[PDB]
Amino acid sequence: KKISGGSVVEMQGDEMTRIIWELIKEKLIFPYVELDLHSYDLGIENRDATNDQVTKDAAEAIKKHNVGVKCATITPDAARVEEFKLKQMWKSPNGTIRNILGGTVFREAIICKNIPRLVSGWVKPIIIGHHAYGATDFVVPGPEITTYLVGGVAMGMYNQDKSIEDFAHSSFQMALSKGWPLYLSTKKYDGRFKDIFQEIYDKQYKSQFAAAAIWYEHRLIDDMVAQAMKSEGGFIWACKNYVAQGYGSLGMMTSVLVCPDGKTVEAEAAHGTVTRHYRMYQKGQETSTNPIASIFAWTRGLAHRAKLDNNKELAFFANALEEVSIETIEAGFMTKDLAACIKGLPNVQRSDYLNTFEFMDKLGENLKIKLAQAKL
Amino acid sequence: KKISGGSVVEMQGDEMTRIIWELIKEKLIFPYVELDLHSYDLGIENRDATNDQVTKDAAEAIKKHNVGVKCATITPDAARVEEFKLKQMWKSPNGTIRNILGGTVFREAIICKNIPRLVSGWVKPIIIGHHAYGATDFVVPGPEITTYLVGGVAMGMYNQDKSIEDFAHSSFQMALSKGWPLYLSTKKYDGRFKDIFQEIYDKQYKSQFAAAAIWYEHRLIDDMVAQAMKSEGGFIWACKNYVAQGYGSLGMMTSVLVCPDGKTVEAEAAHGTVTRHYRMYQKGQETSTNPIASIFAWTRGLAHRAKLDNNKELAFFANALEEVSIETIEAGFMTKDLAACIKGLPNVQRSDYLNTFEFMDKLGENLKIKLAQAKL
Ligand SMILES: *OP(=O)(O)O[C@@H]1[C@H](O)[C@@H](COP(=O)(O)OP(=O)(O)OC[C@H]2O[C@@H](N3C=CCC(C(N)=O)=C3)[C@H](O)[C@@H]2O)O[C@H]1n1cnc2c(N)ncnc21
Ligand SMILES: *OP(=O)(O)O[C@@H]1[C@H](O)[C@@H](COP(=O)(O)OP(=O)(O)OC[C@H]2O[C@@H](N3C=CCC(C(N)=O)=C3)[C@H](O)[C@@H]2O)O[C@H]1n1cnc2c(N)ncnc21
Ligand SMILES: O=C(O)C[C@H]1CCN(c2ccc(C(=O)N[C@@H]3[C@@H]4C[C@@H]5C[C@H]3C[C@@](O)(C5)C4)c(SC3CCCCC3)n2)C1
Ligand SMILES: O=C(O)C[C@H]1CCN(c2ccc(C(=O)N[C@@H]3[C@@H]4C[C@@H]5C[C@H]3C[C@@](O)(C5)C4)c(SC3CCCCC3)n2)C1
Repeated sequence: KKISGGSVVEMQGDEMTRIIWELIKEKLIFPYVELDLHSYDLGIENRDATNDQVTKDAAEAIKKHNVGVKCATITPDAARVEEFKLKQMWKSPNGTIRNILGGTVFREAIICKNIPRLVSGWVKPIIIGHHAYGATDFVVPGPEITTYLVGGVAMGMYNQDKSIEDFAHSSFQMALSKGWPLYLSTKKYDGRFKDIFQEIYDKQYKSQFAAAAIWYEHRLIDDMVAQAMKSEGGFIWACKNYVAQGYGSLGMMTSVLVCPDGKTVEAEAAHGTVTRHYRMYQKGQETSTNPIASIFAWTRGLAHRAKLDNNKELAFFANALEEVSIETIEAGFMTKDLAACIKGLPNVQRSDYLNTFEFMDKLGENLKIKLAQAKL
Repeated sequence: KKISGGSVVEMQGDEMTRIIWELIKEKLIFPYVELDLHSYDLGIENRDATNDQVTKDAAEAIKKHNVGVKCATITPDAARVEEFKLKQMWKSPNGTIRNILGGTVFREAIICKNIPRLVSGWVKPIIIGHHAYGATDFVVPGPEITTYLVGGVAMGMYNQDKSIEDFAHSSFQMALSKGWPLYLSTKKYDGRFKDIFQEIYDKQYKSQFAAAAIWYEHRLIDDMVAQAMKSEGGFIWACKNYVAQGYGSLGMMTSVLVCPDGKTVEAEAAHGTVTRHYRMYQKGQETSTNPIASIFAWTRGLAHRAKLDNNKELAFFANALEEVSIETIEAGFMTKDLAACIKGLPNVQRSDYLNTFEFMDKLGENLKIKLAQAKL
């Protein structure tokens, strides 16, 4: 009999990540877990038909059930307005959900031994989160802020303390959850971030970090980058300042929005819908899309659900699926992007990787085997 | 007979870098070059005695003679106010000179084959410059900028176009001088930097870069860092945003303030006075201070002087001194910081490095040999 999963808020996406989403739901989750799934179709067509209301409804559902799992959606531009005949250029769903829930988005890459990383010395995962908004910029033609005194360009921003307290609480809750030490990086206004972090830490998180064998320290980003390059990793990085690019493969990058209460979490893939692979999929050409980010979104969601419900079966299942993914990649079975991470894209042959459906089938067989091995 | 050097503005410093400054002047420069040296003693005692006027006078002298060579000075704090009984906590001389002259400071590390760098893939020098100021920050107790609308913390900044044009001109003049491609990194207000750089480039620097076999491109800093880590180097990096730390040894780091006109240049060591080594020097203990940054400040100053005067002898001499330094370090003779860069500080023995005066004597012998080898 399947595990009793619980209440999970599902958010369906677009294009290739939508295909991968249904594949993961049918091959890795539903055959073994029975969920109270609150499905919200965040497709661009459904978003346009409901005037982007389904995104608000889904965010409220995450606020109610404390667990959300999101697929990659389309942030529309003008070309997207033409492609789907949209009634408007809708806002980013991630920004709407992040604004309704609050908290902080944390990104982490999945580590495999045979997949080279940006720095060889890195051994343990490095989780990175940034302070979101939730600032006025105008141009001065020719020759104050209230009252202080400030052609060219003038911009003035205001940041409430509530956002600093939410960022601090989210960082501390994340560090307590993962069990890694927390480091804050900054660069007069920045003098308040350090004092608020230190006060909330000393008053509400000192004995918790001490019991968790972790700690919190403050750094300058100039020191944080250099020290991070010459370290083994294994830490949470709260970055200040005011997607990704080329720091590894995007199929291994995962994202988790964490609310300051420490109970509401949204997991999703850090990459996008992977549009090019979807264009090759529509014409019927062979694709090789990496499903690790979405799978780990599901396993992070089920993991936090198990933590909230104290469901040991669900936690063991999510951890088991993560282990199946990492072990499958380490055994030599991977998509084309990882083989390109190993041998380099020019030297990549067809025998060096599996396509999308072959890799999903491999993960299905290996997950079935590992779950069958749990016979005590 | 000595070379006719020309007019050079000298700025004497403090403590260990002052000792090294006199050593370099007596061992590597004066025996071979006859300079119209406009010496300005920027010592903390002389700065305090003249109410920091000697810094202004020196900066004006650099503005007149287009060439400046500066030693490391002391930026005083409270402890420095007590140490020298200062009449005031004087401002940074580098900021005063940089404000009087304008331009942009560019930092570059000296490369040696046996001295490991932060990334193994780096082969060619990476020069990095930032946009200086030359912004109001206040606290809001409880519940606009003119007129646009903006407890907490509020800050408002204003940046004229003249600073953007000076930063652009200085970056283009630097890229033309060194012969490396220029890359600008940014992150609404930032939309003007790109347009000003592109306009000044297309109207005043296109055929110059084309003739110099270089080019200019715009990047996002998120892409600039990742792409820079997976490149061989050899470029100028104009960084926007709004000393060093641990990106190598500070004894190999050099700084050059470049005015937008492309004719006025100030060279100095990127590191500070190295106070600890001076404390070991006062007690009579053996020290091992790296003189490469100050030597390369002198050779950069003499190099720009030779370029302004079309003095081929002076340029050949400065380049010869740089070659003597790099070749001497590559031959196995170095200070303790470089030996620590090789074998690691715990595994560093006394036989792995030379002290300060031994290294200066070695550079004297090798420079004498190379200059004697120039017998055609
Ligand atoms: O072919 P190759 O592997 O070189 O290139 C692929 C892929 O094309 C590229 C990035 O694709 P991407 O979807 O990550 O980003 P992009 O296509 O520019 O944006 C497309 C689409 O995604 C929406 N986003 C963006 C970010 C997150 C997000 C969300 N809702 O959470 C939505 C944008 O709005 C836009 O409409 O890199 C290669 N790539 C990326 N990921 C890959 C995987 N998993 N497997 C293989 N290659 C992958
Ligand atoms: O002993 P070890 O090699 O580990 O440490 C030395 C040195 O102590 C340390 C940095 O010394 P520093 O002078 O670079 O920076 P610091 O001592 O913190 O500041 C001292 C003094 O310098 C003035 N500055 C600062 C920056 C530039 C500057 C200027 N006017 O241009 C002035 C400050 O105001 C302050 O009063 O790192 C090691 N180190 C640095 N440089 C070394 C060399 N050349 N050789 C060997 N070790 C060196
Ligand atoms: O030539 C050498 O071998 C030594 C040089 C090479 C690199 N270097 C410095 C010297 C100084 C710096 C440096 O100051 N980095 C800062 C920049 C870039 C980012 C990190 C820091 C804060 C920030 O706000 C963002 C501004 C750097 S940044 C480095 C570039 C390469 C990729 C990682 C980030 N690099 C000194
Ligand atoms: O776990 C892995 O193997 C993949 C992770 C590890 C590193 N990583 C990312 C993923 C994303 C980023 C990243 O977004 N870097 C930006 C930060 C830090 C600085 C560079 C960029 C602009 C900036 O303003 C300054 C803000 C980074 S920064 C990197 C950290 C390590 C030293 C060099 C600079 N790193 C993805």
